[PDB]
Amino acid sequence: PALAQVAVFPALSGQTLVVYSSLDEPLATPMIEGFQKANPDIAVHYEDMLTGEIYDRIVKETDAGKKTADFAFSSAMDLQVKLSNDGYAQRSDLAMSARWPAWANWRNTAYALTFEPAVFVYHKPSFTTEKPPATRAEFVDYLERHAKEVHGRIATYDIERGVGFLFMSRDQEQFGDIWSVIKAMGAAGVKVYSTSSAILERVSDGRFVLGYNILGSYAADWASRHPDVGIVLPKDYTVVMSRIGLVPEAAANPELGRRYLEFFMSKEGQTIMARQLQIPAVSPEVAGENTANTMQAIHGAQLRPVPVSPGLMVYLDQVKRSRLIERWNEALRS
Ligand SMILES: [Mg+2]
Repeated sequence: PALAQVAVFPALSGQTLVVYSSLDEPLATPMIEGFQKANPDIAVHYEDMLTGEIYDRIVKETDAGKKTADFAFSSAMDLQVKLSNDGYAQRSDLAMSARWPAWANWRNTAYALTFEPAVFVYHKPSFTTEKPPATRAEFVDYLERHAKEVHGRIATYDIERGVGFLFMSRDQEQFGDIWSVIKAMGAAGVKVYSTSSAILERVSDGRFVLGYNILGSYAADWASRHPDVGIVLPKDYTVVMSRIGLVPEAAANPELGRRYLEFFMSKEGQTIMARQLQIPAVSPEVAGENTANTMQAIHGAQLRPVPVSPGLMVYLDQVKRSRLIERWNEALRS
């Protein structure tokens, strides 16, 4: 089945915006509240769903001649650019469009809105006589040196079930020998999940000792409430994604969709992300440590972000996508 956690926010004043988003609802709530305070006559129908489902649903609904979401917001950058390339989005010519960083804008249609790293997470109580691995080489070595302790107690994204796939496809482009890492994880009996939150809950209470390619923003959110979750930005390289927002062609209320997009692009909206949600901002109007500018300044070539402006060519086609997934299953089982 196709799943969604739906949350409906009535107009503050006493028109409903429909959002399909992969941003976990509790972290989304401050953005929703900010939008609603700015727009007291707008109800918000927020559907929290997997990135692959955002894609599938928009394609299915649009193809069916039906209406679809007014705003699609997804960490599966490739699937968002594909929708936009195949005619499932519509152009949004807005206030901040021309000044939006060029890398973060495909044809005033798909906009990259955040700057979020894929990180290691660890159970702090489990790393008391040795510090956790900080590179992929160290990760593999740790797994080997602690074969029995780690076995079935590490986790990563099930790339078959979209941000996981993105991160793997980027790992393959940096790291020639990513497959040694995948193989090592399979020998350690790696468990795979569709969400960072599932992995974070299990690392938090020590069921798992390590997670790989976890969303750093979510990890920082967890760690702020659960002191036993530690985070390592990998020192060999750190893949960075950006959540992409667009207004579907078949939006019932494209105007409300564009309003929400404008809010997400605004100084106010981007400051809520940076300052409240531990999601680093892309807006050239926002200063501070939780920004793409400062992160690039501090970390440099360690960071491996993904550009939007070249379009679909940056990303793997459907058949190569399928091939990479069967290779990944092949490595985890070898
Ligand atoms: Mg999510």
